[PDB]
Amino acid sequence: SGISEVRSDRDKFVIFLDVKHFSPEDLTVKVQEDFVEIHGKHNERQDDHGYISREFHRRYRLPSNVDQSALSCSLSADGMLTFSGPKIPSGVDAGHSERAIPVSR
Amino acid sequence: SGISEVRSDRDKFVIFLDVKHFSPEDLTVKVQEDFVEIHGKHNERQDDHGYISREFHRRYRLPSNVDQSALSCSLSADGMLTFSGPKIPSGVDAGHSERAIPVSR
Ligand SMILES: [Zn+2]
Ligand SMILES: [Zn+2]
Repeated sequence: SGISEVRSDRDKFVIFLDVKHFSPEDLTVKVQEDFVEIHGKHNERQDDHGYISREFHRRYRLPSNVDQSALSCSLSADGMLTFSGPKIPSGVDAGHSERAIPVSR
Repeated sequence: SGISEVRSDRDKFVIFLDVKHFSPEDLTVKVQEDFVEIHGKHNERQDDHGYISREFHRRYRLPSNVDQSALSCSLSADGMLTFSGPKIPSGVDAGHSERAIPVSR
């Protein structure tokens, strides 16, 4: 869905960002103040002592019910960055059919 | 597969233990020295000032490649206890097609 697609549904929050002109090592992702801050900078030599630098920053609001301890981010072979996090479950019927048993370590 | 079924495959380790005569609060699960230690004790009044206590302990070896930080345990409506943990992935082709990007917090 173009350069940037942000989907937020009952179970998860996902950002898809096209960064095809970048290398994986050029990207940083940082979460602060309920924002996702994504940066990239990529430099290339061009003919006759030229060069090009491409750079971006994208700030996205993180939904308040995303679990910030379960965030993940990956870059696909074709240069799509996916950032995602699960939403914290509704407590309705928590433990109704199956019940969690604590595992002590 | 009877009282106790232990399955260990490429991706996970799972114990299924029938504890139908127990209540959820009667069970404890503790991991120590690469063992899972499961205990239950359940007491019931019976007629004419009688009572019955049922108790068990089951120790299971945890495979060395299970991720002990990702263990889970649940009790089903019909009284089956499931303990499971994922195995740590093989590193072969880690990041080959899609690459993890660190999320700094
Ligand atoms: Zn390049
Ligand atoms: Zn009972």
